[PDB]
Amino acid sequence: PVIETVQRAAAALLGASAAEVDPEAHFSDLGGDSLSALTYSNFLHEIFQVEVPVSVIVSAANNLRSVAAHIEKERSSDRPTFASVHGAGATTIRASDLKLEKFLDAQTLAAAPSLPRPASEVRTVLLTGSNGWLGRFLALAWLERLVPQGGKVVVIVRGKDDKAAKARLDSVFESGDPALLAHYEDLADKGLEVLAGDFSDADLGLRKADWDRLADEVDLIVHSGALVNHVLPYSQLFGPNVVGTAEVAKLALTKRLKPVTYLSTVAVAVGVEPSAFEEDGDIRDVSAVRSINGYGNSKWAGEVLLREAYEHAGLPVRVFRSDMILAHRKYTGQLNVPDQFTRLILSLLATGIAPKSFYQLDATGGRQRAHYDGIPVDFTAEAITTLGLAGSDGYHSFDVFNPHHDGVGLDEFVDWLVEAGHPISRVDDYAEWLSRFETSLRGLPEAQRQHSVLPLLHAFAQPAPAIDGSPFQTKNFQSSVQEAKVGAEHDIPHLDKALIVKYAEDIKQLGL
Repeated sequence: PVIETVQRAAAALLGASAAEVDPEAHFSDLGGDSLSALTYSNFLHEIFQVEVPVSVIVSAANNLRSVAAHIEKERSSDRPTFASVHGAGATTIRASDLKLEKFLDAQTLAAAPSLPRPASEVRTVLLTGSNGWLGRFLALAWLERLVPQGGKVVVIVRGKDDKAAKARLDSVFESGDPALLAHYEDLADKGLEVLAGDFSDADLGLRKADWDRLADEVDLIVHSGALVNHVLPYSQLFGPNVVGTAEVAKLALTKRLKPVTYLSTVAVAVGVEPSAFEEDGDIRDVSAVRSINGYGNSKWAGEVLLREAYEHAGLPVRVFRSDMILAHRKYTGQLNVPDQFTRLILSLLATGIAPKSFYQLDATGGRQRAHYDGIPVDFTAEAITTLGLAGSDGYHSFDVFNPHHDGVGLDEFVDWLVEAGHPISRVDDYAEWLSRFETSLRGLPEAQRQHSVLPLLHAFAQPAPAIDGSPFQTKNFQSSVQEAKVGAEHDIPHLDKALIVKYAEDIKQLGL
């Protein structure tokens, strides 16, 4: 009796009794997370002989009863799947597999070439991933533009129902900053529609009525959503990142053509040297066979399908590859809490110790010039929204990285926290710092320790190479930002002291 096993497995896994784990509970509410969710997925897989993807277990849409329902269904009973596309238990994937024939119904494909062209005036945007870190500012940038022209922004969010989904959205904007909140509520009242859904599912997990309406009403689609996780295998990422990208394309190839903005990552550059990676090349020509880093490959496969859709039907695409997306420069408490950078700043303040340098020292033991490659999200959202609006034709890809040869890297960040009075001690020798720093992290209260850089300490094993600028190419993005005159900078910004200082305050204020 499936539900009873689901429960008992959960109890075992999470250190509860079976009485504490009622069917209406969510895996997350018992202390579940991505790590334990993987363990759970394999355990249930082995017992029932069916796929139980991590994404089923962690959706805010799914209690344990839903996970059990899924097992039942799959046990008896149809969408694209890793085996239907790549071959069952394959160990390589290849670009020649990722063909639209295998993701979409033939009828949709037959009609797409002769579909009406994109609307010349964008009045209603559909956005995925709006409760995500980047997505929330993409939503807010579209709202600031469209609401004053009486336009609309429709958003898809995971949740049990529309009101639940709306509530998940609302609370990402409650971050200790009243100004942000007033701003969001005001714009949201006027121009936001929130629908519960799931892009890994049929018709994006919506009611047929709303899918048929969006297919008619929507002028432009921004696909910011994905399962963003650097440990899961490709096969757990396939559903969200690949089939997800394809269900979005289905909407974009129905009733009339709809430009897609697609968020991606530098991780797609698997076994190619930075210097050899074309920012605006054909992505299918870049390691066209790959072994099974599943994040990178899942995002790549997404790109490839969109490329196939442009080749088939002339769907306008813009791809934006973006990795270290730092804190908002204006709204307080707004920062991506789980990201490596946040964790690091958190960790330096908690321990109060930093190395002379995070980077290779020189010949004589001295600090060298280095650069940290990230962009604040306020600019990133503005840039993406602006260049995405303008992409009504063709296919173009953009590396949203910070390319400046400015000498602004982690050592300047530490100097700046010190200049602003935070008590951080500088330790001359790196390997000493490293073992002291691990000691000091282990001594931390459990709440802090989990937020800190302690899980990812492998990545501070060595001092980083002392490198200015970025080795990947960024001229398409840099030159477009320049031409479009985005921001006060009319260029990619430089990371400044005001921002680093803001991170320490945002961290105090969120109570880490």
